[PDB]
Amino acid sequence: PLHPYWPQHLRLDNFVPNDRPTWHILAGLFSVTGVLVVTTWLLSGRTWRRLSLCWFAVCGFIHLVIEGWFVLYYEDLLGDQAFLSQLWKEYAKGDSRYILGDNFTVCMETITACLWGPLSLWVVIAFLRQHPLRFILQLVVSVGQIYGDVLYFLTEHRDGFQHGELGHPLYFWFYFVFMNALWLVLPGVLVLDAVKHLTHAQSTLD
Amino acid sequence: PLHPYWPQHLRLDNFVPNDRPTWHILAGLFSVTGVLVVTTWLLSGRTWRRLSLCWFAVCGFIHLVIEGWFVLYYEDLLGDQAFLSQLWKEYAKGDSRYILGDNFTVCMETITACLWGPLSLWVVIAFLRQHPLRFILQLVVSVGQIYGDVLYFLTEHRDGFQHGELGHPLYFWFYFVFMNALWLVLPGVLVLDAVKHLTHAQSTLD
Ligand SMILES: CCN(CC)CCO[C@H]1CC[C@@]2(C)C(=CC[C@@H]3[C@@H]2CC[C@]2(C)C(=O)CC[C@@H]32)C1
Ligand SMILES: CCN(CC)CCO[C@H]1CC[C@@]2(C)C(=CC[C@@H]3[C@@H]2CC[C@]2(C)C(=O)CC[C@@H]32)C1
Repeated sequence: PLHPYWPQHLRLDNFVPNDRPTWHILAGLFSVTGVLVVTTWLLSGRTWRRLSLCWFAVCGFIHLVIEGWFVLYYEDLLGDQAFLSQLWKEYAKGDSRYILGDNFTVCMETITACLWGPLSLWVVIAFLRQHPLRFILQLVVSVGQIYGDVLYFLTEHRDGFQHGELGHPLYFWFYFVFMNALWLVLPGVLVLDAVKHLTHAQSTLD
Repeated sequence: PLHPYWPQHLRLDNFVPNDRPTWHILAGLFSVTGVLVVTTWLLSGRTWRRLSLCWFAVCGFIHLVIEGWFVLYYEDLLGDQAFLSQLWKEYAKGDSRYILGDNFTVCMETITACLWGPLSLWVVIAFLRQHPLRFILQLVVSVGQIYGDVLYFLTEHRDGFQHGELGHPLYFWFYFVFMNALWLVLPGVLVLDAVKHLTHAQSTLD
């Protein structure tokens, strides 16, 4: 095959295999995410909700930098761009169609980068002073994430999983199903959390 | 041309124009919506927030009946079905591609039928103080509606408004821009409402 993307009849000109190996991307992401998690842990310290703050920092980073990189630089598809573009080519080696610049993928991603990145960072920043809007922002960001991800799954399901090889453990099960299921489940828990707290605050008013 | 739908290269066999004229559909929906608004006003009696309740009842009605009708019967869309199917063909004469059964559109519509419809009825029920959840549900539903509508507009914009004639007063400006813009403007205002109240309720933390 000329390319690993599973709709193998795709004739992808301007396609260049990336010079940096995947372990480069893994090391870079692990290090940067560790730095963010540690720094946010310290800022929160100076119990679980501090972990949620670290989660929101990671989310803001992913939405703003990575997904923003996708929204800005499709369809470039040349590994001469940073390990962000190399990362996107690897994930597109996974199930989803991040090479074609699909209308929905670009639109959904632009919304999450422009809004949920900034709003997640606002969740963590304004959470450090226990501000009334905090549970509202946590709920809004988690609803937007759950909604975008549900549309993501629904669209690729009705498309018959055309994009990306089916059943594959790494590319389909870990990349497509698991991580996205994280953005389904974890903000779901956060939704339940924020709802319980906002309900308690609302019940007091009499 | 054999059909009025504007991607004029569309070769739509199995297309049958419905025998009922557009005034049939417009009168039917206008009357049923009047019935709903009046009955909901009476139920609220038994100021502005009562109008918001009537709005949410109308929203639940549209999401459940009309958009679920589309979600179930977006495949055949032959006017030999009730004035709902002809209603969808009439709207599809406008910009959007509700005849092709676009992969993205149905998915989005499914969500609004399955979630924002029932949740709107829960909003109107819970507003008579049956639960603190009334404002939370209002915020969740309005955020979801705004997200669906923004994705709708963005997706049709990147497509260059291919679907549906540009500039057309009735089909583009009234159907596509104006009506949908309601689900842009009104729930946005409603979000502000809940925020003002929810922030004040969260202000209770002392
Ligand atoms: C969050 C938005 N959702 C839809 C809502 C789209 C998915 O966003 C992806 C963003 C990149 C990233 C983290 C993904 C999982 C596996 C990672 C991949 C980055 C590159 C990695 C590190 C490798 O070299 C092997 C494992 C790969 C998730
Ligand atoms: C919020 C969801 N958004 C997508 C994000 C889709 C909006 O749902 C559509 C539901 C049918 C309806 C109301 C539409 C505009 C013009 C209406 C049309 C129905 C038939 C009408 C009444 C006529 O006979 C003349 C005016 C026509 C809006």
